[PDB]
Amino acid sequence: GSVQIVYKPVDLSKVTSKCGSLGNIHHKPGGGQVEVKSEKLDFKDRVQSKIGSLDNITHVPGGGNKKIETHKLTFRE
Amino acid sequence: GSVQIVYKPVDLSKVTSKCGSLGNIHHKPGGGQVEVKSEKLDFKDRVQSKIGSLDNITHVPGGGNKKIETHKLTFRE
Amino acid sequence: GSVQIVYKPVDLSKVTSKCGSLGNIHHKPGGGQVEVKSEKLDFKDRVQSKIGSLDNITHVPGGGNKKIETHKLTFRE
Amino acid sequence: GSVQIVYKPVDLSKVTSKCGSLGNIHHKPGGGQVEVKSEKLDFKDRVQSKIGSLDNITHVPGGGNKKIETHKLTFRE
Amino acid sequence: GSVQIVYKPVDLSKVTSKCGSLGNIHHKPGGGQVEVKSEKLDFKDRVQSKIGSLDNITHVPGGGNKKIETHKLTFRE
Amino acid sequence: GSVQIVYKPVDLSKVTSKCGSLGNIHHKPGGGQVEVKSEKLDFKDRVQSKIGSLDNITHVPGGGNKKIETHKLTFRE
Amino acid sequence: GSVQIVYKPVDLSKVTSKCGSLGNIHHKPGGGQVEVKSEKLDFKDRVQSKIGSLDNITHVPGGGNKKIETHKLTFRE
Amino acid sequence: GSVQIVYKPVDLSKVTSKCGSLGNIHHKPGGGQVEVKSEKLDFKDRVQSKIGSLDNITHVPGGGNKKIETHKLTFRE
Amino acid sequence: GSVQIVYKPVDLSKVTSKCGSLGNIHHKPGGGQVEVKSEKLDFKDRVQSKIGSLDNITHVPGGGNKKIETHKLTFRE
Amino acid sequence: GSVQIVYKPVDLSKVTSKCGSLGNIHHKPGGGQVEVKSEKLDFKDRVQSKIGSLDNITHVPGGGNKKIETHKLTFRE
Repeated sequence: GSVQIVYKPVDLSKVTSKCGSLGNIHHKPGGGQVEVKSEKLDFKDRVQSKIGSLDNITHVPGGGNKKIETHKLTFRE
Repeated sequence: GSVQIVYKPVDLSKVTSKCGSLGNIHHKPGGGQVEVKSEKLDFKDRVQSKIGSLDNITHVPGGGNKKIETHKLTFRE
Repeated sequence: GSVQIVYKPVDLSKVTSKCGSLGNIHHKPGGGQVEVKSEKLDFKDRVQSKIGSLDNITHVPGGGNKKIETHKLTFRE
Repeated sequence: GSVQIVYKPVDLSKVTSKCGSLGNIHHKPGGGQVEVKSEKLDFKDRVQSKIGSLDNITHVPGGGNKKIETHKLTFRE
Repeated sequence: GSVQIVYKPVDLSKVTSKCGSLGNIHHKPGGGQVEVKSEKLDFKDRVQSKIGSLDNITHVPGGGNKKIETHKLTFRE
Repeated sequence: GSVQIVYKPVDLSKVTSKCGSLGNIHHKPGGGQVEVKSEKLDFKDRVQSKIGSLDNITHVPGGGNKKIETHKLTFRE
Repeated sequence: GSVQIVYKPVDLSKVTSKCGSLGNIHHKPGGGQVEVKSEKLDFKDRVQSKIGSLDNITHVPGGGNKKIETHKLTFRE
Repeated sequence: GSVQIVYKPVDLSKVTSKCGSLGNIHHKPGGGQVEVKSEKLDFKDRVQSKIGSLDNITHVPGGGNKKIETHKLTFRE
Repeated sequence: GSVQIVYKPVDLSKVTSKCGSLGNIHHKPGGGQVEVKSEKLDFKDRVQSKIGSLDNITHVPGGGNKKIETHKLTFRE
Repeated sequence: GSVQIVYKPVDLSKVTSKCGSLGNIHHKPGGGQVEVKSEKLDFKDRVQSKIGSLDNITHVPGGGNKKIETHKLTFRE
C-alpha cells in the first residue's frame, strides 16, 4: 500500500495596527516590601522560578502585534 | 510500499504597525525592599531561576511586532 | 520500499513597522534595597540563575521587530 | 529501499523598520543597595549565574530588528 | 539501498532599518552599593559567572540589526 | 496698703522607669504615595505647616520620661 | 504702699531611667513617592514649613528623659 | 513706695539614665522619590523652610537626656 | 521710691548618663531621587531654607546630654 | 528714687557622660540623585540656604554633651 501526504497550508494573514498618536504615559510606583524565607530549594527539570521580586515594567510598543504559527507533521510506521 | 511526503506551506503574512507619534512616557519607581533567606539551593537541569530582585524596565519599541513560526516534520520507520 | 521527502516551505513574511517620532522618555528609578542570604549553591546543568539584583533597563528601539523561525526535519530508520 | 530527502526552504522575509526621529531619552537611576551572603558555590555545567548586581542599561538602537532562523536535519539509520 | 540528501536552503532576507535622526540621549546613573560575601567558589565547566557588579552601559547603535542563522546536518549510519 | 507675695513651691517628684530588656523591634513600612496640589500659600504668623509627607519614625528610648513644669507669677498694679 | 515679692521654688525632681539591654532594632522602610505642586509661597513670620518630604528616623537613645522647666515673673506698675 | 523683688529658685534636678548595653540597630531605607514644583517663593521673616527632602537619620545617643530651663524676670514701671 | 532687684538662682542639676557598651549600628540607605522646580526665590530676613536634599546622618554620641539654660532680666523705667 | 539691681546666678551643673565602649558603627549610603531647577535667587538678609545637596554625616563623639547658657540684663530709663 502506498501512502501520499500533501501538506500545503496557505497563509495571507495581516496582523496590523494603526495609531495616530501614543503618548502621555506615567508609571509611578510607590515602593513596597517583599520578604521571603526558605531553607531547601531543589529545582531539577525545566524550571522557570522567580522568588523575592519587586519589578516595574513600562512596556509601550508602537505595535506589539504578535503572530505565533506552529506546524507539526508526525508520520509513524 | 512507497511513502511520499510533500510539505509545502506558503506564508505571506504581514505583521506590521504604524504610529504617528510615540512619546511622553514617564516611568518613576519609588524604591522598595526585598529580603530573601535560603540555605540550600540545588538546581540541576535547565533552570531559569531569579532570586532577590528589584528591577525596573522601560521598554518602548517603535515596533515590537513578533512572529514565531515553528516547523516540525518527524518521520519514523 | 522507497521513501521520498520533499520539504519546501516558502516564506514571504514582512514584519515591519513605521514610527513618525519616538521621543520624550524619562526613566527615573528611586533606588531600593535587596538583601539575600544563602549557604549552599549547587548549580550543575544549563542553569541561568540571577541572585541579588537591582537593575534598571531603558530599552528604546526604533524597530524591535523580531522573527524567530525554526525548521526541524527528523528522519529515523 | 532508496531514501531521498529534498530540503529546500525558500525565505524572502524582510524584518525592517523606519523611524523619523528617535530622541530625548533620559535614564536617571537613583542608586540602591544590594547585600548578598553565601558560603558554598558549586557551579559545574553550563552555568550563567549573576550574583550581587546593580546594573543600569540604556539601549537605544535605531533598528534593533532581530531574525533568528535555525535549520536542523537529522538523518538516522 | 542508496541514500541521497539534498540540502539547498535559499535565503534572501533583508534585516534593515532607517533612522532620520538618533540623538539627545542622557544616561545619568546615581551610584549605588554592592556588598558580596562568599567563602568557597568552585566553577568547573563552561561557567560565565559575574559577582559583585555595578555596571552602566549606554549602547546606541545606529543600526543594531542582528541575524543569527544556524545550519545543522547530522548523518548517522 | 502693703502687698506681700510668697511663692514657695516645693517639688520632690521622681518620674523614673526600669526595664530589664528592650529589644526585637522591627519597623518595616511598605512605601506609599502622596500627591498634593496647591496654588497659593500665605503663612504669616507662627505657622508649623507640613505638606506632602511620607515619614517613618522608629523611636525607641530606654527611658522617655518627660517632665514639663511651668511657673507663672503675674503681678499687676 | 510697699510691695514685697518672694519667689523661691525648690526643685529636687529626678527624671531617671534604667535599661538592662536595648537592642535588636530593625528599621526597614520600603521607599515611596511624594509629588507636590505649588505656584506662590509667601511665608512672612516665624514659619516652620516642610514641603515635599520623605524622611526616615531611627532614634534610639539609651536615655531620652526630658525636663522642661520654665519660670516667668512679670511685675507691672 | 518701695518695691522689693527676691528671685531665688533652687534646682537640684538629676536627669540621668543607665543602659547596660545599646546595640544591634539596623536602619535600612529603600529609596524613594520626591518631586516638588513651585514658581514664586518669598520668605521674609524667621523662616525655617525645608523643600524637596529625602533624609535618613540614625540617632543613637548613649544618653540623650535633655534639660531646658528658662528664667524670665520682667520689671516694668 | 526705691527699687531693689535680687536675682539669685542656684543650679546644681546633673544631666548625666551611663552606657556599658554602645555598638553594632548599621545605617544602610538605598538611594532615592529628588526633583525640585522653582523660578523665583526671594529670602530677605533670618531664613534657614533647605531645598533639594538627600541626606544621611548617623549620629552616635556616647553622651548626647543637652542643657539649655536661658536667663533674662528686663528692667524698664 | 534709687534703683538697685543685684544679678547673682550660681551654677554648679555637671553635664557628664560615661561610656565603657563605643564601636562597630557602619554608615553605608547607597547613592541617590538630586535635581534642582531655579531661575532667580535673591537672598538679602541673614540667610542660611542650602540647595541641591547629597550629604552623608557619621558623627560619633565619645561625649557630645552640650551646655548653652545665655544671660541677658536689659536696663532702660
